[PDB]
Amino acid sequence: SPEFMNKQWYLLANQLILSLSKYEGGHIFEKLVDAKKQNCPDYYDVIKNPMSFSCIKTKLKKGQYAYPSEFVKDVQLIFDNCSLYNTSNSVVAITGKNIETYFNNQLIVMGYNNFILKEKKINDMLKLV
Ligand SMILES: Cc1[nH]c(-c2cccc(N)c2)c2c1C(=O)CCCC2
Repeated sequence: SPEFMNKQWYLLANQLILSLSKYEGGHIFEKLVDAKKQNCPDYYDVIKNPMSFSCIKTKLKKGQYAYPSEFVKDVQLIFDNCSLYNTSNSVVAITGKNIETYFNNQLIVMGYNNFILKEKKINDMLKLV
């Protein structure tokens, strides 16, 4: 059931974004960076597509993800901004790498990746039909 499936992976995404918020070090990605208060004034000169857990929660609450991959793309964007801005040996970069690993392993345990595969196959059915 295509609508039933949409409900399923929305529930998985909500559970996963919550697990990230509570994983060790998750708080530094919960909200968009306040550049002046965190002593990083150049942050938005470098990061032109900012993203945080709270942004993703808002898009989930508003039904703004159409496909399972779009949620993963937004979470991955957090980790890419983290590794771009912070040097590889910094606490923040290490923390971001650790949470990234967790997220990708949750995609496996929760079976979220199966929904991304079904999303691609449906897109191929439609392209034939
Ligand atoms: C995504 C990110 N979060 C936080 C942060 C936020 C709240 C408290 C603390 N302690 C750190 C940072 C960050 C960066 O990569 C840019 C450098 C600033 C640090």
